Amino acid sequence: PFFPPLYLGGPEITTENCEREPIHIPGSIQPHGALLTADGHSGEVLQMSLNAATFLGQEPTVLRGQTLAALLPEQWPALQAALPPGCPDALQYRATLDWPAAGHLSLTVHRVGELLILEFEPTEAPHALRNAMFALESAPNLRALAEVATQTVRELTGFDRVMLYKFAPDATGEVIAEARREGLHAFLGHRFPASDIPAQARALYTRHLLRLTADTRAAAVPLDPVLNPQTNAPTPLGGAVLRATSPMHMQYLRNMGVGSSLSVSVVVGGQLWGLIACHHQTPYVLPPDLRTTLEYLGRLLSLQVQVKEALEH
Amino acid sequence: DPLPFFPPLYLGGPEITTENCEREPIHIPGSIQPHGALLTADGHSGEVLQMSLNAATFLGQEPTVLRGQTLAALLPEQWPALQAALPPGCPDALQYRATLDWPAAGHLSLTVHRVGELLILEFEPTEPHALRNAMFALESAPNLRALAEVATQTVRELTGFDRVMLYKFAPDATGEVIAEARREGLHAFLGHRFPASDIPAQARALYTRHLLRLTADTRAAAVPLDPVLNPQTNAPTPLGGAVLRATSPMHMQYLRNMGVGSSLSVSVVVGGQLWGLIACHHQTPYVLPPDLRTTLEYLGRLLSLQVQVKEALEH
Ligand SMILES: *C/C=C1/C(=C/c2[nH]c(/C=C3[NH+]=C(/C=C4\NC(=O)C(C=C)=C4C)C(C)=C\3CCC(=O)O)c(CCC(=O)O)c2C)NC(=O)[C@H]1C
Ligand SMILES: *C/C=C1/C(=C/c2[nH]c(/C=C3[NH+]=C(/C=C4\NC(=O)C(C=C)=C4C)C(C)=C\3CCC(=O)O)c(CCC(=O)O)c2C)NC(=O)[C@H]1C
Repeated sequence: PFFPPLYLGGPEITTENCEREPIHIPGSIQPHGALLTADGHSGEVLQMSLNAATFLGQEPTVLRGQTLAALLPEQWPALQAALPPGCPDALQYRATLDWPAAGHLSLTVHRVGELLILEFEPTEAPHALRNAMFALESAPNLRALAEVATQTVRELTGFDRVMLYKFAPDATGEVIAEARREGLHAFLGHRFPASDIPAQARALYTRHLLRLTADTRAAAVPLDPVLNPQTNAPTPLGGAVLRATSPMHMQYLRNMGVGSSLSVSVVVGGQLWGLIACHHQTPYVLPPDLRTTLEYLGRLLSLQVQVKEALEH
Repeated sequence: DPLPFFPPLYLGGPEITTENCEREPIHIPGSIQPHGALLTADGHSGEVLQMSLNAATFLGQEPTVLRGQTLAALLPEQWPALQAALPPGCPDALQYRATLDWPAAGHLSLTVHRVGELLILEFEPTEPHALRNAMFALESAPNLRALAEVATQTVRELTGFDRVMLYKFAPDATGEVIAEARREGLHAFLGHRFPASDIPAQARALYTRHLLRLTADTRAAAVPLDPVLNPQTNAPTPLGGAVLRATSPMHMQYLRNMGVGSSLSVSVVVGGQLWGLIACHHQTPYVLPPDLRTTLEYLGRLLSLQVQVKEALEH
């Protein structure tokens, strides 16, 4: 099972109880964006991130009463249709708001039971994706496919180090390709134990396919209230990209000298086959539209991995 | 009975009838559709060899000036990028795309691929979260039918086509419409089946390799390449990879009988075989710009993956 989270007086995590940390319910978010939760029917804002005032430019209490209908007039009917009751928590709807306080915000929404989870992040506003897609497809074998994928992602993102990390049958890991800035250690061909990505994280990653930590030294921002009013229980934030990262993981990134990190799932036959893995030596918020490109690439790689593995077997 | 290609018409090949269908050489028509222009160039020197007859009017230069310059001089910013992206020996399926600002012609989309020692250059005029939203909706579709319906409706919304269908292949190459989204007033084709000679065998071979093809005007006359044969080989120029390549006169007559002015389609390739087609009809001529066509290419790949996934959930 899982331990209770800290804020419900659960035990603090060690290297003895890795598999029992409730990574999906930390009740907080990374501070480069803002999150609201809201009732599926009324559009009533139930929780907000204590930083919401910044991004939204709204007097704190104003929000926690108001309705999405009021708050987002053009958007609220779209949400209603895009995310019908009973849909999966994996389904997401996005829009760009030209919002008074902040030039442009990206809005990402999904639904968990009766709750809508809304994420706001700064945003903005060519052929590299089309060119990459054809390059992946003409790679003659799995090895070359791995090389093209990591190089392509590095070129699109500027990440110092981009790896393709593959999963063995006992969840043991291997770096099979890597493109990196001059003057980093080379991790190509190294293997890592099966606890370095624990059992509960490998399930979330079969389902939600992108996650990132934009700054491995930044403090999480609590949800207020922390518990969902509807349930008097923790909000599942597993589908949220601004979800706060486990403190056990941020400690590991700093021991490596990493300031920013991102990864995309490669899912084949309903199982987690590998990850496109990205390091950055300093903090780095990749904007939503560039993340989308890596989400597409994740699907394309999932297709090509199967194609390529079939022409060996 | 499978039979090897006839020589094309311009090399004295016989004209094509319901009797000799499977033997037309569709990949070497020696002409293109008139809404874009095409050049061929030597893959090492960049010497310009062939051009479509309409090239002067897209590129704003006399044919003889064009032919007198290398791509290094014509495309100084793109020539080195081309050479890196399309190395000798690469497959004919690999494409490189760029946008050019051309003086006379506005923004042109440039699409390049390599066939042996020949570079093929296609030029066409070019012009929010709909794709991302569609990707997630496709993945959340509960079964094959719902996937097919979401896919057809999405493509129709993105493109404005009169009719968008998911065409599915049977083992005998007979086909069937398993879903469609159509303009009000059109007669449904949902659930109709059609014989195996409605897409002959040399065309199914080609659609496993090149994944998107189109006819913007089913009454427009093709534009010849000049000269018609590749001067490197004194042989036909393979335009299998070229989306601007002219369409077989056989197939353009069928569309006119159907009252279609414009057609487009994307392959769904599963396990190395042609699983089906995302097919779009329009009653009048209709050019879909290159960047919108890219969205359909991406959806073709997504749908190939999701079809595998939905079918595996089915035994
Ligand atoms: C006792 C618990 C420990 C633990 C927990 C933990 N780890 C993750 C996630 C990841 N761990 C990864 C491991 C590696 N990263 C690398 O760069 C390399 C090799 C060069 C390895 C072997 C990776 C890649 C992830 C993915 C996450 C990401 O994209 O940033 C979590 C999950 C956190 C979450 O927010 O869901 C947890 C709880 N890691 C340990 O090493 C032990 C001590
Ligand atoms: C003896 C020659 C014939 C012939 C030739 C032919 N057909 C194609 C390609 C296609 N034919 C299609 C047939 C259909 N169109 C529809 O709308 C429906 C049903 C709703 C069917 C069954 C289709 C879909 C294609 C693919 C391309 C497209 O969608 O437009 C070719 C290939 C052309 C080329 O690659 O240049 C050829 C030569 N078809 C016949 O029926 C006989 C008379």
